[PDB]
Amino acid sequence: ATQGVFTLPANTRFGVTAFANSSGTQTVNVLVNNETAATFSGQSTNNAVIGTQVLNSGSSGKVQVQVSVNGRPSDLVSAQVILTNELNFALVGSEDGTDNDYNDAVVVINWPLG
Amino acid sequence: ATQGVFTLPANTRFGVTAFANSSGTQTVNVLVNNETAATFSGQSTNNAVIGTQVLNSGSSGKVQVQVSVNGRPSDLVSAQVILTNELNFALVGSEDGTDNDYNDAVVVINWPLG
Amino acid sequence: ATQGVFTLPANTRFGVTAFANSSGTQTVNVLVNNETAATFSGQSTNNAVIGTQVLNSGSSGKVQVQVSVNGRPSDLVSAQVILTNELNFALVGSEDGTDNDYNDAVVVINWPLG
Amino acid sequence: ATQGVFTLPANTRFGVTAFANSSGTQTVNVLVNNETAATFSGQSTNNAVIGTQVLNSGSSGKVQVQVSVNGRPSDLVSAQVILTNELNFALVGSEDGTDNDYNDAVVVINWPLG
Ligand SMILES: C[C@@H]1O[C@H](NC(=O)c2ccc(-c3cccc(CN)c3)o2)[C@@H](O)[C@H](O)[C@@H]1O
Ligand SMILES: C[C@@H]1O[C@H](NC(=O)c2ccc3[nH]ccc3c2)[C@@H](O)[C@H](O)[C@@H]1O
Ligand SMILES: C[C@@H]1O[C@H](NC(=O)c2ccc3[nH]ccc3c2)[C@@H](O)[C@H](O)[C@@H]1O
Ligand SMILES: C[C@@H]1O[C@H](NC(=O)c2ccc3[nH]ccc3c2)[C@@H](O)[C@H](O)[C@@H]1O
Ligand SMILES: [Ca+2]
Ligand SMILES: [Ca+2]
Ligand SMILES: [Ca+2]
Ligand SMILES: [Ca+2]
Ligand SMILES: [Ca+2]
Ligand SMILES: [Ca+2]
Ligand SMILES: [Ca+2]
Ligand SMILES: [Ca+2]
Repeated sequence: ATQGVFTLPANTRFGVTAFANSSGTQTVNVLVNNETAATFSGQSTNNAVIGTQVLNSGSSGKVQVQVSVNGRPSDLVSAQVILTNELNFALVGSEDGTDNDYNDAVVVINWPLG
Repeated sequence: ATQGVFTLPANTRFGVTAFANSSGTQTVNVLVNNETAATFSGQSTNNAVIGTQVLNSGSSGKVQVQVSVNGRPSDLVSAQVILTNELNFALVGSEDGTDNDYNDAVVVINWPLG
Repeated sequence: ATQGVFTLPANTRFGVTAFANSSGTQTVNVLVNNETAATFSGQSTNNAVIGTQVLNSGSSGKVQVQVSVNGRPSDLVSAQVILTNELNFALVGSEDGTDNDYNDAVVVINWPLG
Repeated sequence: ATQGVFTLPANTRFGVTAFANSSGTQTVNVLVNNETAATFSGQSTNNAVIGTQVLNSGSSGKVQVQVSVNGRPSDLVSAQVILTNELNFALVGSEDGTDNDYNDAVVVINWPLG
């Protein structure tokens, strides 16, 4: 199944935050309407926040997270969870290796903001 | 029901990261084994990361998030989600007012690290 | 925070299914647009499926679950999770006593159908 | 990433329930310790329950859901959600075709029971 693709309400502000947990340099690209809107890179085995940003879902509401290491796309796992019918998290894990910890880059999208 | 309380595997590193979305300064306490292990304070209406840290679950595995604003405990909402039977997210939202956006302080706990 | 309330897409079929795990007789009411649309009852300590039904979310998409035992409202916990940006589960747990297993009545709402 | 695999505590009673939403006849196998512990089949486009059972996680704690149609394994999606640090849901969706609704067989695993 496709992973790392989320439909937000249109014209909604959201946060996106990436964490790194690998010997490999993570490249995290965040697309909105199929266009890169944020990019983060870094290497950490201590959960560094390699980037955080605030974006708007725009007219399409389409948000995609891609994770690659040195040009190689990592395997993605994702889901969306909603608490009290209001608070939204879109979650991504990624595996760049063989150990299957799926934490090599971890991306969390949150909304609403404000 | 109790919210903001999570049982992690014992003696395991985990990340904890807080965001603010409120006109009021947020005070986030992270307890491990019923004792303060980290404290974050900050103010934003645009999802600023007011703190991030790496902690150890220690012998109890017991992690509790509390959020207070001007000394009043905020109402919490929480859950844990596990992806590919491996990647763990413990999620917290908080409400300090009347609008019920539950994003006033948003707390994400992630494990494993590394 | 409010629990057991979910906004579904409007005018969409969904499944609602209740399970019992208590010595108490569970009564589960499912409201659509603030009116009772389904009522399930039963007693089991072995996860009986006391009811399952297909409903339509109607014009508001508002679905609410309430649980009671002998007229006493149970305390509810809930969340929604979405898999591969398509497959939706709205989940309810309920507590009628003092052990805090929150499984006394368990309700699962699923969509899409078909 | 692997999907439909869950680690339960050892020797834990759990509910598993399956629904069908396809023209294809679903076969759902639930493995415990890599051995078939329950098999369900049915066909519905209206979310009919095609199986429900109570099983034991046994010494391994290893639970796997497999879905096939006409001898062909369906593509799975899965996640685990924990409410109030106590109530567990292990959720499975499956796709047997080309529409990507991932509801062809929907499987819910819940614990604790009792
Ligand atoms: C921007 C909005 O900020 C709201 N919070 C408050 O308004 C708040 C936090 C503390 C206080 C506060 C303290 C002391 C005296 C007073 C009364 N003047 C008030 O107000 C959020 O709930 C909302 O979702 C929005 O993000
Ligand atoms: C420290 C360990 O790092 C592993 N990743 C690596 O070892 C790794 C992955 C991709 C790479 N591309 C270039 C060098 C390189 C190295 C991770 O997959 C593993 O989970 C763990 O975090
Ligand atoms: C077997 C146990 O049953 C408990 N519930 C009860 O024993 C219970 C709760 C409410 C009641 N109202 C009238 C009779 C009655 C009995 C549950 O709360 C507990 O989790 C466990 O399932
Ligand atoms: C009614 C529709 O049925 C679809 N499935 C099928 O039409 C389907 C899938 C696999 C099959 N193998 C043999 C016959 C056969 C038929 C489903 O994939 C689709 O989502 C929808 O529920
Ligand atoms: Ca890895
Ligand atoms: Ca790693
Ligand atoms: Ca608020
Ligand atoms: Ca707010
Ligand atoms: Ca109980
Ligand atoms: Ca019970
Ligand atoms: Ca299908
Ligand atoms: Ca289908």
